[PDB]
Amino acid sequence: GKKPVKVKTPAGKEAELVPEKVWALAPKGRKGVKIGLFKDPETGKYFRHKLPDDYPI
DNA sequence: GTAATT
DNA sequence: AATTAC
Repeated sequence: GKKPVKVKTPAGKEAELVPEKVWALAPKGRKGVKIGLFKDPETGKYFRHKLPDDYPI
């Protein structure tokens, strides 16, 4: 989990954050998505957010 | 619901 | 429970 991602925080804001952890979330038979774990700087809360389909895992 | 992750 | 989207 290295390169920053443009994400929409729960607080409301657009923000360029670096995920703590990234991984692929896909069922058998389907493409699924890539997901990042992030900490909202506005609140310290944790939240998850889709990554672009070519974000490196 | 399913997939992983925490 | 949440993430996405099929």
